[PDB]
Amino acid sequence: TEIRVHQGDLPNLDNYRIDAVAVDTETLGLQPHRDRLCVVQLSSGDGTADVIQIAKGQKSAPNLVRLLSDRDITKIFHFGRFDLAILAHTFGVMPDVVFCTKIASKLTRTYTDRHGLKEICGELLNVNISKQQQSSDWAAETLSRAQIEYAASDVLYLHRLKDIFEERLKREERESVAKACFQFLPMRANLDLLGWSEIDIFAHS
Amino acid sequence: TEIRVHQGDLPNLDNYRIDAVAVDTETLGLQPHRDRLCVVQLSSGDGTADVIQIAKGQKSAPNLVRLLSDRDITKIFHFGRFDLAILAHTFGVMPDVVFCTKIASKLTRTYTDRHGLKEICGELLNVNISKQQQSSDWAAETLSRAQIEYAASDVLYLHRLKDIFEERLKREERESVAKACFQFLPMRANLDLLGWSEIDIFAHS
Amino acid sequence: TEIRVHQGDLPNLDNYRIDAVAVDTETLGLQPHRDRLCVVQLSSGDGTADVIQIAKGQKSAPNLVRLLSDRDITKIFHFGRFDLAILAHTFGVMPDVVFCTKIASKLTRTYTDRHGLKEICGELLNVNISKQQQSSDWAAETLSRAQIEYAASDVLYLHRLKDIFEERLKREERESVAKACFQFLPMRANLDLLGWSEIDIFAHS
Amino acid sequence: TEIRVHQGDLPNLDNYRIDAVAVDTETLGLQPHRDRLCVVQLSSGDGTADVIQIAKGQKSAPNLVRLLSDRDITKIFHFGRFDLAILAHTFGVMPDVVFCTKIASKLTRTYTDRHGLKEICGELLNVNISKQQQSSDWAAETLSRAQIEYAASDVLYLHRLKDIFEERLKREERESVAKACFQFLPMRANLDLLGWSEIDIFAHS
Amino acid sequence: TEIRVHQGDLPNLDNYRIDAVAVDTETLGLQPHRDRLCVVQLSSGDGTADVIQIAKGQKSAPNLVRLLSDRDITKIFHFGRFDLAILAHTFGVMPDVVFCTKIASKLTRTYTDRHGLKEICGELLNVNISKQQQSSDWAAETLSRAQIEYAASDVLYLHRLKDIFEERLKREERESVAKACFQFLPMRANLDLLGWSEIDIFAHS
Amino acid sequence: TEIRVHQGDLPNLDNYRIDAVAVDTETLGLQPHRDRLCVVQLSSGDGTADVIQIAKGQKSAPNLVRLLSDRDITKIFHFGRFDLAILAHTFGVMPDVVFCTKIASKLTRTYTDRHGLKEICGELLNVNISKQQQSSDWAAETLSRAQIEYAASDVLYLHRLKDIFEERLKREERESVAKACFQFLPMRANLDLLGWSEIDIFAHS
Amino acid sequence: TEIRVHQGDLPNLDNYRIDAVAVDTETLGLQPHRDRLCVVQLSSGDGTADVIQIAKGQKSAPNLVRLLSDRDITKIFHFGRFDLAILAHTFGVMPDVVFCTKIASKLTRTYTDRHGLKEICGELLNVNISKQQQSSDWAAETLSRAQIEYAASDVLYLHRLKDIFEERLKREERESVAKACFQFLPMRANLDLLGWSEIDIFAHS
Amino acid sequence: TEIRVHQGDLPNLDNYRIDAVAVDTETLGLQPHRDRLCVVQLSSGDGTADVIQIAKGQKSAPNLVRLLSDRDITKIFHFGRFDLAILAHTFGVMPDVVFCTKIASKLTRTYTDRHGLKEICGELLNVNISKQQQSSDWAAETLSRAQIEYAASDVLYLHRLKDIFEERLKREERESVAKACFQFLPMRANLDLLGWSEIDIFAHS
Repeated sequence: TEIRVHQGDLPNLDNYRIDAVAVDTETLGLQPHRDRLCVVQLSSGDGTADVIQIAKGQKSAPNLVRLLSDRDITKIFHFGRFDLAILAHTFGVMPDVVFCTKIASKLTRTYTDRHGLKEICGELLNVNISKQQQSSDWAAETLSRAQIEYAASDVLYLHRLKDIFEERLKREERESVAKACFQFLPMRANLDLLGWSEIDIFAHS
Repeated sequence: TEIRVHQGDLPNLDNYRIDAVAVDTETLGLQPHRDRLCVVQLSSGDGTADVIQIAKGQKSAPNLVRLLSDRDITKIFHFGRFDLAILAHTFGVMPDVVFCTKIASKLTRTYTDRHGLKEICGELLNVNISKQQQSSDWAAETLSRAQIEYAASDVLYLHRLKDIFEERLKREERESVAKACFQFLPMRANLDLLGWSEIDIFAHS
Repeated sequence: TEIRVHQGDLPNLDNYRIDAVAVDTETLGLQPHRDRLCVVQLSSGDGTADVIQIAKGQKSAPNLVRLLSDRDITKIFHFGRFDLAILAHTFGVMPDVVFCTKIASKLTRTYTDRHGLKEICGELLNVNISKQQQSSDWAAETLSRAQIEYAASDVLYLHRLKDIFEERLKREERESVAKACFQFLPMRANLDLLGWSEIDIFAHS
Repeated sequence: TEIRVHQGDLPNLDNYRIDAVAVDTETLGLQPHRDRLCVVQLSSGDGTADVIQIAKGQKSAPNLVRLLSDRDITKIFHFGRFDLAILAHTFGVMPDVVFCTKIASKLTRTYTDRHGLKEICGELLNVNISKQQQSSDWAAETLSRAQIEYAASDVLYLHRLKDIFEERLKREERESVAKACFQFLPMRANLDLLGWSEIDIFAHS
Repeated sequence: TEIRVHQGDLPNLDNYRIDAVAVDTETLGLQPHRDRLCVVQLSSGDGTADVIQIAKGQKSAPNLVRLLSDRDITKIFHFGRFDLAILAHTFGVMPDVVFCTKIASKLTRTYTDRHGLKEICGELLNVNISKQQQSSDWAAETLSRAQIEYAASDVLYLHRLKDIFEERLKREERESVAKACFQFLPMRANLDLLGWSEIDIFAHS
Repeated sequence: TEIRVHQGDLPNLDNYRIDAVAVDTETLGLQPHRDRLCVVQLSSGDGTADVIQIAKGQKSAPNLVRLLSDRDITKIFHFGRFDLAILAHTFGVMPDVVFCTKIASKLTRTYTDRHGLKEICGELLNVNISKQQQSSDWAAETLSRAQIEYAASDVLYLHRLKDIFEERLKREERESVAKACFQFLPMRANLDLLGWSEIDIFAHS
Repeated sequence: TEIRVHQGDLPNLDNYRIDAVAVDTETLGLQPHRDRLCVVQLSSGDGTADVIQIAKGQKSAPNLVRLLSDRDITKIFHFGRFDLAILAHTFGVMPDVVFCTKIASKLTRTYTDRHGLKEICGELLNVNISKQQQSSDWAAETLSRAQIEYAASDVLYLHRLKDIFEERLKREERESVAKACFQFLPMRANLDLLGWSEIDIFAHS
Repeated sequence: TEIRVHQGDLPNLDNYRIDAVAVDTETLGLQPHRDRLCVVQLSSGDGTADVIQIAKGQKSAPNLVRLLSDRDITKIFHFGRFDLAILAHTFGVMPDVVFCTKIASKLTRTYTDRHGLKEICGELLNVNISKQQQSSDWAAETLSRAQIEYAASDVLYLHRLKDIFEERLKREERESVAKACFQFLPMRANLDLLGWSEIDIFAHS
């Protein structure tokens, strides 16, 4: 698999004149106010991925942010609630046309309680993603080959999953439910940034 | 307080040519598939309320449902997640222009964890609502005077609360957050009806 | 209220030529193998009750047991699961025609989670039963007047509750459900005696 | 093992002129109101099984339902509480002559807390059933061979288990307990359908 | 009530030529290695009590310790597990002839789960002990009158309770059980001092 | 009690040429990044208090901050962990000479688990502080008299408590422990601001 | 390993003229009132064991009970709390000279929380006992060879463990603690039989 | 790896004229008042370690304690909270210049919740430490070779970890936070010895 690694930003958008882009991030942790964005991964849905190393304190990534802002391109995430939050916190732009494979899984794979990406990829595509056990320093100046391949594996399959989940949503007649959930997801991420990250805002208590 | 009690439906909408109506319901319990709708309460925001007794098996209430469907009239609820669900389950129409005082409380009264209607009314209006201790059979053919007065007390103050909460949302710059939450709330209620009532669809686990 | 106190057994069944008898017990505790039966209370549903003091080691009560065995007389309990167990353990006869006001409450009073006798009597009859706070030695040779009146208060109202609950079960169309639950209740009590008292035999886990 | 796969219904009952039939189901999930019935499995207790694919929205299966309604044929389930519920919800007929291997296990295998079918089959028959790890889409138009073999494995052994459990129940003198539990089990399933699925109706709290 | 307050020790044992003495302590807290003994209370079972203030660092109290060591005198405690530990830690002598009203309560008052001294005194003697709400500095050089009266109230009734509990233990045939528990109690307290205070040494896990 | 209310800052430090000042704050909630500082209260330890209303977005309070920065003046807090965090977040200055009455209580009042200010004031001074039940909008442009008196009551007694706690710490020989805890407390508050507010940094897990 | 299997009782005590005998039991479960004794295992501490099959309803085993009653022979158990209870319930004789390897482990192996027999044997003797995974019907008329070998493995090592634990108890100066615990253990088992099996009789709550 | 084993103390400090020494301990358990110190391990950071066996009741180790007291030498621990406590309890000297790799991990490895030494060594150095499964008697007169090698493995890598953690702390600008935590750590250990081992002294509750 060809994986192109960049520092700071894409050189151009020549590879991303497409209707949907798979997006994932890596960070120093789960708390956007403390743990900085370190890597952004992109895929056109083909056998190739782009891995963009983000520098400490970097405030701008014009080509990437241009992609994130383009309303004609659906951004595909797995658990986009986090990625949307960290992207908006880092670059100041909240994507508003999104698809999340975890929400889709929760709306269609009702026969299981395991909705992680590994199980979804195994069941839906019979593709085995091997997830590294040890954790690592994603802020390292030079990423290892194993890190680069792991980071790319998280975006290589989101297009195929989106196609299958759209088929399942049509079959079970939940398309409008999913559309409304995806439409609200950016606001849920913003609520996380504003300080309600531990609160289900719709719960009775 | 004048409380007009009706069977089945409003006689007409002469008292409800207004921009916002306060709405509440009473039922036989928390599970819409098992526990039928028994009472609907309405208020124009003046010192009067309408209390509509709903018959067992009643499928239609044309004047009430006409009010619920009118997109030019905001329906004010406290914890509308439930009322929207039971109304849609009973009459087949989901309101789509709503305001919920509990979400507004969670977005503005950040200095407390008590968001029930009694505490909100006490703090914001210095009005003491006394909530009956014993529970009762809301399906009784004839409601008692105490029941009627209790049922009316749940709608008499929602307009004043909405005004105050709108002031607080403007002050703390959370108007667009609240608008998005209210816009999603009917879908959250529909999700409850479809079988996800115990699931936070946006949670990681 | 006339309360007749007896030692060991009823003198005869002259007061119990009726279709249903209210029954309750008092013991030294919740574990029938350790905590002996001390008092049995009976009512014809009129303003009078019979309170029968049971001696330590007593194995027989022929008139009482004759009443308990009579299939033409429904025995009314509140939470009969316990009373049936202790009666069968003490006298060797398991009643098989029973009505339980707690099961009926759980099948009809779906708008509350409080199913104790005090709350039921308060809501359904507006009768205030005052339940003694201190506990006492029901094995005392001579019961106090306060003890006798408290013991009688537990049977004085079960007939009126049964009538109301039967009305509610008919209204909500749950008569056959209740009948099947009451038909199984003696076996549930026997299961308690055999060693499954802490196990829901129908649960998945 | 010969496994015959059918769409909608058995062609006839020529293979089921027997005293007991093993029954299992597969669905889209644990909630009968949301998750439709997808597969029904049957066995005569011989080395063969029938696997019936049920179509979306299918309301009738006359030969299967005729079998389910025949009071002279005992239906053997493992955890029939669920299967009875989904069968009654889908086809409108509640079987009333049943045997459940999980209740029997809880009444006889008192030396363990593991009552799943795999452990029971391993202990009682020394037969290793391998249970697929990944979950799958039982609503797929064409089931895979692995799915068909897995589905059949759930009914192939219930007759042998019933014979052994009947021996154990006789040995430990619990036959009447089991008979009463099996007699009540269809009502427990109906209670699940009516809205008490999360409630132990016999518990004190 | 006459309460004699002493510093360090009894002047003599003229008032304690008796078969049983009621004993209680007060300390700076629940951890004997950190929280020093501040007060010791004694009663002959008559209407009078002795309250002995213990100085910081005091290692000896010859008359008191002589009383504690006398095998012909039963020491009555309520929850002696603690008092025995703190007494042995402070003065180096573990009493070995003891009676504990809490163990006796747990062995006889099987109809309740509330075994504190206030509830026991209320039920068994109809005597109301009022327990101060605020806590206080028992190490103060001069105890207040309210403190002295509260401290005395903890020993004034233990003789009457012991008499009643002995009657109950005889009635329910648990005398040898209680005797063995009381015989082991000093070792349980020693185990607490040695480092097993949070461990039930007889539990499976 | 004279309570002087100011907007933004003290006019001068003429009343605060002293060795120790009692400090408390009020905010819109428990999360400094979301919930702004609304009120600061100060006391010289005399019968008077200063209540300073802080404006939204206010970044500077030179006289107050001069007081907070003066190393010759001990700042007395109750649960200073929070107040230090919100003060440093709002004005950018972390006090480094502090005394906390809650840590002192935990180090000396070892005979209780209730360390709130109300219980401490009740026990140590026999002064009854009445804490308002309803919560309120501390960001209101004009505070009510009840709010002002409540806010002042939180600082009026900290000097007397500090004197008593210093006596207790000397008596129990814990002065160096307390000094080290107070010396570390500002870093604990900074850790809260940096993102470890839910983590005990010294715990094993 | 020679394992002699008997029905009902030892033929004689020719092999048990010794100072200590290792004892274990097997039953149908953890509840002595429901789950009958099925097997008793004995060892002289040599490489041989005796396995005695106990018949249903058997009330007497004179040679075995003679051994159990002999005060000159210490009975070694692992978790004797259970075995003592089931032996006394079945044959009516409570041994009163016992040693328990689990209590000894809890008193000496303070560096671990795993006190099961497998871990103890592994650590102290470097002997690997393999514990069967599947459970089985110990009431079977004929035990399998695997069952017999497993049952014997539970007694073959208790003598060696007792020797090591006695060395450890002497080294850490806990001999009198252990002696008192072992002296109380039969009463703890009796308390289990009387109805306090779920209660720590010495706990504060 | 050369591991030198000593009884009681180092012969001299010829190998420890260095700026930092890695320190670890082994004991009989987690409670310093009950469980004695058995082994002390030291390393200069080279490929060699010193393992010092401590005798029961040993009160002095002049060369070791001289090393522990030398303010010019940083003592490196992993979870020094425990080691500092046991060292101070045993020899009476509390080190006051320390570095803890667990606190450093919690301050830098924010992308994981696993902070044990094995995971840290695996991630940061790609060195596999194999941790024995069975526990053992560290008080044995003669330690086994496996024990000696295991004990040495706990100190061989702390220097390399300290270097990496110092790099990470500089990179993420947390040096002053770590310095303050390390400065407070000896007082936290002393608090453990004084009786607050189960209390987070800085928590609100």
